[PDB]
Amino acid sequence: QIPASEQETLVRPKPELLKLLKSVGAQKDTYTMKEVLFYLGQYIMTKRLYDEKQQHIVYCSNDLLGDLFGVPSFSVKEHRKIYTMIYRNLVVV
Ligand SMILES: Cc1cccc(-c2nc(C(=O)O)c(-c3cccc(Cl)c3)n2-c2cc(Cl)ccc2C)c1
Repeated sequence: QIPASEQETLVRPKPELLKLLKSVGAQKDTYTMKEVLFYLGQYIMTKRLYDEKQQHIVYCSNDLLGDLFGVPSFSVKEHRKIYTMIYRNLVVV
């Protein structure tokens, strides 16, 4: 969906995103957009933030993810919206 070169962007997470990344096994200061996404996805799976019936819907209010994204819920299919929500929380290198 999102172009591969955008997927390959080297990025440095701001402290709060780094913190969520590191609670799901992350061990570095510098990441590609791809690695950020994997780890955020692992967070969502571990914490079971998805709707049982419609599993592409995520609920993230009163949660670190909520703090980062600025929305209470979203569909995981709207990639451009997710990328926009991610970009707020990092520095492109
Ligand atoms: C319910 C749940 C748990 C874990 C991952 C996902 C899930 N399913 C898909 C998908 O595309 O089908 C995606 C996805 C993949 C590539 C880019 C973007 Cl922006 C999102 N994700 C996904 C969603 C978020 Cl918010 C963060 C990371 C991933 C990997 C959904």
